[PDB]
Amino acid sequence: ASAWPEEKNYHQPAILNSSALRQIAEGTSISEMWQNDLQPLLIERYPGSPGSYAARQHIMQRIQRLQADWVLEIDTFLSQTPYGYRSFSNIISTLNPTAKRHLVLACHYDSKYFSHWNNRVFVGATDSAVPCAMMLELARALDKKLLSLKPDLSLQLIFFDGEEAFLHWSPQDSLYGSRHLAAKMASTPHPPGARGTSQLHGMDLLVLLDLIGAPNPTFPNFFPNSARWFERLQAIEHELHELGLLKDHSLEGRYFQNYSYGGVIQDDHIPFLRRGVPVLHLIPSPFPEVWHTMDDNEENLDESTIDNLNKILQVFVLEYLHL
Amino acid sequence: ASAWPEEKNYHQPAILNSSALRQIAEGTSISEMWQNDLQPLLIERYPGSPGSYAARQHIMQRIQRLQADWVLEIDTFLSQTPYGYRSFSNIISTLNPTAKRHLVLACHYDSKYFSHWNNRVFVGATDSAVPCAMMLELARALDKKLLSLKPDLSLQLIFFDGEEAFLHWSPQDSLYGSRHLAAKMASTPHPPGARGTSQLHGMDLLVLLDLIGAPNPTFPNFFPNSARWFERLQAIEHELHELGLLKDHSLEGRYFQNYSYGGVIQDDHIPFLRRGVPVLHLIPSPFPEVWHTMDDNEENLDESTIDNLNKILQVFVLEYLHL
Amino acid sequence: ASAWPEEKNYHQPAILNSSALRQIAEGTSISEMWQNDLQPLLIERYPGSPGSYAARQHIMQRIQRLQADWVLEIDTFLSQTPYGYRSFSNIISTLNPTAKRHLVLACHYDSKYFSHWNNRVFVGATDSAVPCAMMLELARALDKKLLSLKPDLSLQLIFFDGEEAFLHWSPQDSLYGSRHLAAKMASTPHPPGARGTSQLHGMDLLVLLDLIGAPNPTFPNFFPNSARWFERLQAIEHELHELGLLKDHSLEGRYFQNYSYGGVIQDDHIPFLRRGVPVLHLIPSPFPEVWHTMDDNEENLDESTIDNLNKILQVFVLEYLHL
Amino acid sequence: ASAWPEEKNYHQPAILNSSALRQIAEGTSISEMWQNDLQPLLIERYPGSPGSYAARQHIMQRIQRLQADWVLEIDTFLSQTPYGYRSFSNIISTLNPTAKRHLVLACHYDSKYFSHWNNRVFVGATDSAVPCAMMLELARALDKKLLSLKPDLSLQLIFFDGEEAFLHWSPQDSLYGSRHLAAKMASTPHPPGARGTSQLHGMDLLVLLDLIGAPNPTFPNFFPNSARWFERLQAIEHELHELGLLKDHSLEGRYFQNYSYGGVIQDDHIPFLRRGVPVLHLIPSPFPEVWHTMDDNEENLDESTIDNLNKILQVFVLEYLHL
Amino acid sequence: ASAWPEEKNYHQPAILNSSALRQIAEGTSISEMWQNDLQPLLIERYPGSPGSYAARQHIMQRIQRLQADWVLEIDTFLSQTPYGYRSFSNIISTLNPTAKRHLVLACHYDSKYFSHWNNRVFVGATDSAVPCAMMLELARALDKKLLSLKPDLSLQLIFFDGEEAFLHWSPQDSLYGSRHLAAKMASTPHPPGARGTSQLHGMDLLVLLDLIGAPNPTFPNFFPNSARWFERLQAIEHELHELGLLKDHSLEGRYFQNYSYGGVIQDDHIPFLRRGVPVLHLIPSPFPEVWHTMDDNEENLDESTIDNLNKILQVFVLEYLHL
Amino acid sequence: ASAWPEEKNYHQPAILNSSALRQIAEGTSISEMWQNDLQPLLIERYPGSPGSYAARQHIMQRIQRLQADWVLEIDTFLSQTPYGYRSFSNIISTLNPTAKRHLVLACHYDSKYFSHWNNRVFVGATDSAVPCAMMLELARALDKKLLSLKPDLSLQLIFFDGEEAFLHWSPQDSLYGSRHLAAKMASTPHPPGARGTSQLHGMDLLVLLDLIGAPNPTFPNFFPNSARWFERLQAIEHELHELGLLKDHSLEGRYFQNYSYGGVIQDDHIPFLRRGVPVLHLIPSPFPEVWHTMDDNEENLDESTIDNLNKILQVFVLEYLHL
Ligand SMILES: Nc1no[n+]([O-])c1C(=O)NCCc1c[nH]cn1
Ligand SMILES: Nc1no[n+]([O-])c1C(=O)NCCc1c[nH]cn1
Ligand SMILES: Nc1no[n+]([O-])c1C(=O)NCCc1c[nH]cn1
Ligand SMILES: Nc1no[n+]([O-])c1C(=O)NCCc1c[nH]cn1
Ligand SMILES: Nc1no[n+]([O-])c1C(=O)NCCc1c[nH]cn1
Ligand SMILES: Nc1no[n+]([O-])c1C(=O)NCCc1c[nH]cn1
Ligand SMILES: [Zn+2]
Ligand SMILES: [Zn+2]
Ligand SMILES: [Zn+2]
Ligand SMILES: [Zn+2]
Ligand SMILES: [Zn+2]
Ligand SMILES: [Zn+2]
Repeated sequence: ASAWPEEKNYHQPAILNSSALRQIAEGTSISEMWQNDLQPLLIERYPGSPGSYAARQHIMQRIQRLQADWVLEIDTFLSQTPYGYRSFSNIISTLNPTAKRHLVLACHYDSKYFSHWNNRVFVGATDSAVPCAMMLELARALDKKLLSLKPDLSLQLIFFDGEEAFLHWSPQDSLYGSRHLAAKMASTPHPPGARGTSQLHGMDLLVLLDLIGAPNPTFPNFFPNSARWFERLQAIEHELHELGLLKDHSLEGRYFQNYSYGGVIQDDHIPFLRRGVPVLHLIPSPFPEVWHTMDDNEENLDESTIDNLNKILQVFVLEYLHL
Repeated sequence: ASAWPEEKNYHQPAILNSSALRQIAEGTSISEMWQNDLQPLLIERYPGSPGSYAARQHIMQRIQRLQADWVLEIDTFLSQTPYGYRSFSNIISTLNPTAKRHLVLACHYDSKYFSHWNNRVFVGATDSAVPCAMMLELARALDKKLLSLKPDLSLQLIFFDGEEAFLHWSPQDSLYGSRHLAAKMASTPHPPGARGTSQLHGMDLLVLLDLIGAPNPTFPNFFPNSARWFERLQAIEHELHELGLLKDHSLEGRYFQNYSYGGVIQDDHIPFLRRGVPVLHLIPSPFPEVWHTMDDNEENLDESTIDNLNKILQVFVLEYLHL
Repeated sequence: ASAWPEEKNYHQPAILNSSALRQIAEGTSISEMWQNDLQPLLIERYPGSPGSYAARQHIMQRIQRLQADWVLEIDTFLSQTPYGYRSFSNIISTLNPTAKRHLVLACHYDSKYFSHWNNRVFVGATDSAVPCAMMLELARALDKKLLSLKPDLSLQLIFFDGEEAFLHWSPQDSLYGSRHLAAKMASTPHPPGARGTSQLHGMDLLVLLDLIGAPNPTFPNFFPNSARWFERLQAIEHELHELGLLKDHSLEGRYFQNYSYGGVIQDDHIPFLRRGVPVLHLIPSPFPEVWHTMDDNEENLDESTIDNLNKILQVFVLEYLHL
Repeated sequence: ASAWPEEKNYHQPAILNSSALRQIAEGTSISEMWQNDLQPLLIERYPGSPGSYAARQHIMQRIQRLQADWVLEIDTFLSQTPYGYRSFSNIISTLNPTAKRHLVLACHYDSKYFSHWNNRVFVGATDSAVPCAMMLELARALDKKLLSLKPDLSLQLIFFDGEEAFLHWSPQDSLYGSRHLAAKMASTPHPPGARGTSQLHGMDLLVLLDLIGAPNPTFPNFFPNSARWFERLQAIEHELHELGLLKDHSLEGRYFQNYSYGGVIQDDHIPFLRRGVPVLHLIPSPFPEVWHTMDDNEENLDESTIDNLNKILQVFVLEYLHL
Repeated sequence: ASAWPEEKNYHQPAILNSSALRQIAEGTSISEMWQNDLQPLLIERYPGSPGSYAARQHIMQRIQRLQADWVLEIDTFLSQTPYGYRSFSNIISTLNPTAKRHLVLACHYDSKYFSHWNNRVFVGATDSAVPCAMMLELARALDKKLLSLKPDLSLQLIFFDGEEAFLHWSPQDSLYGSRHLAAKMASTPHPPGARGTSQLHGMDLLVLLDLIGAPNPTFPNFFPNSARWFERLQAIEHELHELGLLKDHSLEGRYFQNYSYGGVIQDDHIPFLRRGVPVLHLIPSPFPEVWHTMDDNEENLDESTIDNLNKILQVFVLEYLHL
Repeated sequence: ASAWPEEKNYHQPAILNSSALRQIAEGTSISEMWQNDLQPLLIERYPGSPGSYAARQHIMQRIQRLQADWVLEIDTFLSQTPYGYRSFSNIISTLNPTAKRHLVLACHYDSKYFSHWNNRVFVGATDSAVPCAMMLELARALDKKLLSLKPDLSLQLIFFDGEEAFLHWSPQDSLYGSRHLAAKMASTPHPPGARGTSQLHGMDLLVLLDLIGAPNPTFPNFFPNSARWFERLQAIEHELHELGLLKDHSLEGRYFQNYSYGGVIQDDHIPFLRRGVPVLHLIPSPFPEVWHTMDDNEENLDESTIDNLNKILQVFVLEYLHL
């Protein structure tokens, strides 16, 4: 076989040190994200709606304005759903695509479909507009540090379409945009010209964000193939706490508790899991109280904890990429 | 699509108030149930046995003697099992079947098959004769309040046959009566003449009872699509406690702890789950100590906690139906 | 097992004799059928269309006007299709349903869906309005002889809905009304109270008619489990020829040639085949020239050969039922 | 739905007339094809071999030298086989890809893998190097007539890789390059921006060539969804015969006999069939005598009948495209 | 891979010559077989019956009395059927099992189960007691010639149990003894110690006999992977005819007509086919007139054609083994 | 059905008493095991490697030197994997195989395959060489007590091959040696001559050991069909603690906590679970810190806790067998 597609089982982080942490924390503006990155996404955006187009556009526009050589690829495809065949459009933003190994961050940008009620619309603030914004802010706050990319490894952002079901959650009505990109990736030579290494083999770890934005989340540690990376999150959250770099945060209310989760949760990682991609599944258990109700809006987001998680994740990424 | 089959995502309860609670509690006789409803069911009743006929008869007889317009329907069908094709008979008791939306309570009335041992027979007192009786007592205690039904919503009772395996638990040997009614329902126009709304779309929530009757149960909160309804149970159990309306009950031993359950349990809800029916799964974890042994009899039932749960469930129902 | 559900492997016909043949032939009016039974069905009648309702009504109305105790049952159900869940309605007309054994005749009354072209509509005259009419005329011509039913065996007519695909022929888009009645039957005790005999076990033979009405058909002999019954058709066609009871008919152009067919054809019999129901599949090979074009209309039907087949089938039925 | 993806059920040919036939026949050089198009392909070319690269290159080179705006696309992908994951490369040559409707010709360019025997190699002259060449010659002979394309319909050539099994014929070891392009096509918006029309909907008819080059072939008529197009082939073969435009040809030995084929043959059309693409399957029954032996070489090809079929197919194409 | 498991694609026969044919024909006694080999098998012998034991015993006893080093192996196993799990017992008789390559002859020795009718029992003379006897006589007539085995190739006899369905033909109720030996073989190192060659790889060709014993059979040529071997049968039948070595035989009624069979027949070869074992399927099309009726007895066998086929098959075997 | 294959639902232990415990504890030498049983297994031993042969040999050699009538059976088979078909070899050591009921202990002796890194090899000390040794020591320490076997019940050891995936964990790449022995067992008459009792029916309980050897394990209680047996382990661990028979052990750090595990873990028990075999799954949750890294070696094993578990398991076995 090829030498490099093992490089990840042994990859270790460049732990940052207090001077570094203080700057990463300095370099994220929850307020900037909240008005520049997230408020434009708090619209109805089910697949095929005009809001899917708006959101797609907004995401690329806010990436393009950055300096790093982000290579965007809209992957409009078709797939079968209750109401017939329909058009979806995953958004993929990659740095150094030539490269063999990528750390991937991901969420879904579609919003579940709901019939208007009481003249209220479902905009899906935790599920999953915040995660979209968190990934945009991360691309910004770290634009400079991420210029340094031109260890052959880099960063990819995936914003899946069609995470949600049109009707009722089932394996056949769900994960439209993930089930499709898993397969396409699984079947693409990587690097170009290989003859045994697919594009998953370059997927070092899939950090999937989902249902984030409520207060007092608890994130379980879901899979052992990635639990060492979960512990970094705990550590990163601890040190960021003892430096006074977090807001309204308590160690008695940490976000990353070493509580293991035997059971399963269906989500855009399965298509990549079952094919043995290592996964960090940053979805909370229990889900936000407002889950799948019209009350999942901006008013019920907690600024402080989106800010704390932003700071943690950005460190985790610089630490994974050695930056 | 049709307007009404969303009515349940937004349905909220008519919380009862202390004068109301005191009467619901006054209006259940654990002793009446135990001699009139449950003792006749503590017989061997595997599918096709004479005890299946006895139990079927007993259930209808005890319903018919009530005043509300309970419409009974025995749904004798056939399905394949290890030992060949066999005859099963789900029992379905419905109020206002014309109506579009139903809250459904359910258990299984078959008893697992066991070869007599030491001249002892398996009668399955927790699994699941008690749940049968709990649903009969609920129909009685609330007969009057349930006359008021002639918000288009009502109550259905399902007593599945063939929950248990004949040989060894497997997806192919199990859930005979549920796998069959799920499908039949899924394919029945509701309301009559519709052209897109099946009979599940009228299944507002499936409250499935199973393995109840032992002391000191703990019921986990299994699915988020129904966790708000689980919290009502906690609340209802709390208020009923602080009013002195419970027996031998301790808040340090509540039955409904906010302990989440990642993994899965196979049971008559799966056929209705996988098709996206919201489920409250009132089965305890851990299972009774006597589970699937000849020691699951009447002597090892705890009167007090069947009484406490009876009282809680009846409130939950009046609260769900606004009565 | 039960004794009787073998009765069919050994069932033999009461061959009719020239005086009898001459009367059956006397007793069918191709002209009556063509104006009373078939012309009302030459309308667009895809599932859910108003023409499905018209056709459904017309079929029952023309049965009800007969004397025999035809027991009609409309079996409106729901099932999943490309464009979503939809409503279908099989029509079932039975004589002596109490009885254990039935010879079943069947076709499909839906018409394939097509977008109007050149202001032309698909009415599906061979596929399958003629077979519908042929089964109505058979019920009429033999009304008297079929009064004699009150060997426990009788006659059933099935007119399936949703034979055709909405989009493109596939196992998932096809046979909506057959796949559903096969299963329901397979799971229904027969006789009522049995405990091992489904309702297929009473399905002695399924004579399925399809794509009939063109000139010069050739019907292959498809399955050995029913080839003895195919030979009766040949014989019945021969004797009816040598008696001068056929029109524009030639033995060098017989309809039932002992030409075997190795391959397979998908059609409403599969759901009943794969469950081991014996099948006579009266569909021609090759299909009419006009198959699935707007040219499959009334002008391109051949009166003479619909008349010849009508006469043959009616004999076959009286011969199978001993009448 | 969209109007145009029905355009094919009603599409009819522009029959050519004797002056036209004489020129198409004049315009094909069996000798040119045999030295310029086919002899370079009579090499071992299993997937991944150097001969796969040679053949791939040769095919594109011989297309590029033409005048029409052939748009080539090599679709290197990966898929699982007995011996592991491996790299395949379908070749796709399209004219007017912008357009909505395409008539597609196709064969496979891989050669079955065989361990050298007696110092002999399998080069697969009928299976399927000849069909490759026949499609190249067709692109040449008709280059001029095919310039006229800039009824929105055009022509596509597909040369699948991995038709053959590596080990033993099975659904899991076969059709690597077809099973993959069917799916990718099925999921691609066509035209770009559509939201219900895949790229199959533009696949008007799939004319698949395979196992051609032996003498005295007989081609059955496999599917009714395309039998009208098979009859054109018969007609085209007849008229070309009665004009003296064929060599060593006899009507008592026609190639296209109205002999129907009930059973099935597995081949690159299945992936496109099961998804309802209309298919003309030009594979003979029986297969060449030399099938899958080292004797399937150039010495055992019959020039005359490759020439006759070349002439017929080219007419069929001009007739389908109205040229 | 290993060199030898290709040896069969290129294996060719040692055609016998008139002096040889005359002796093979001299050396078979239809009368001996009919009283010594077949009459003991004309008993009810469904799986688990006492007749299965009788037949099993009879088969081994009649082999053991021979001189060649026949190594018998009864492969009693269990598998699931309608009426539950049941015990089957394939019989396997092998010469030179150490060896890598085997020509395999096979039939099934179970008889379909039928409830006695008119005090008549199903003994399955063509289906398949005759084929059993034909394989025993072949072992005898050629005992001497088959001593010569101690080209590493030899002969195996398989008599499957449970070919027939207990209830109704289906993929789940059928081929119990074949589906099981296919798998076991597929997973057994051959030769012992190999690490890639299963025991199928030593299965050079599977000659499966079934439904033989009626007059005027016609055997189609089913698969091209074995059609060269079918032609040997034609040839062998021709030469044996023109030598006056056949009885009541006519070339206008040959048994092996070059009539191809597109469709499929389910039978003990499928388990070995789908895994790419080359198959000669000696079952007639059409099936005997008496197929699956109580009339499939000894009185309706035709001595002459069992004798003619015996002679042909024995030649085919000596010709395949070079003896 | 047969009487005895229920004997296990009611089987209860012969609890040992302090004099007995002290001797079992006296009779295990962690030091002997560690040099005689385990150190020879700390080699690279993926399937087909020379180390698989070494380990296979070592296991049998160390059994054969014992006195009890251990009947060894190497079950070399073949099965499909990413890189092709490959050869595996389960090791099975049985006492009193004639007998109907067996308590089975098991682990896997293969080691996951890894490409050498930093000149380091994966030897899989917890996963699962220690469990191998623990089962050998158990056979030794109890050799004498296990002579007493000549309640028809005995002990079986299974050392599966191919537990691990070659590439990435999936249902298709995993459990090669278990998926194969489950099936073979499921289909073997037991006792020999039975006709309904497979060899699973003699599998009283499957105690599967895996990932053992690290400090401070926590073993959850996975299935209720075996939770009574898990409680024995707790009890046995408690009493062994309060007798001073354990080392470096704390009740605040017990190994068997009554912590239930809702979710699932894939492992050699599934093939036997899904077929309803009762399972005690002694794998810890969480997995060792060194899981699937080169750091899972001998240096990071904790002598004390392997010793404590050895002592506990040996008691559990004598207690299950009444010795
Ligand atoms: N349980 C569920 N019942 O319904 N759903 O959807 C469920 C679910 O688990 N969804 C996955 C998590 C999620 C939802 N939205 C975003 N992520
Ligand atoms: N685990 C199991 N192993 O076996 N079974 O049955 C199991 C099981 O989970 N059954 C479902 C719960 C139940 C049993 N009786 C009523 N409800
Ligand atoms: N081939 C086909 N390709 O498309 N279809 O539908 C096909 C087909 O075989 N249909 C079954 C026969 C039939 C059609 N209409 C009524 N009976
Ligand atoms: N039967 C077969 N047994 O093996 N195979 O491959 C078979 C087969 O049918 N292959 C499909 C036709 C073909 C072969 N080469 C090109 N086209
Ligand atoms: N068609 C059938 N319908 O029912 N069956 O069994 C059928 C069948 O094809 N059986 C296979 C051939 C056979 C039967 N007996 C021995 N060989
Ligand atoms: N999760 C996993 N992700 O990858 N694997 O293998 C996983 C796993 O669960 N393996 C089963 C436990 C095991 C491993 N080695 C021995 N037992
Ligand atoms: Zn959501
Ligand atoms: Zn139970
Ligand atoms: Zn049609
Ligand atoms: Zn080929
Ligand atoms: Zn048979
Ligand atoms: Zn492992």
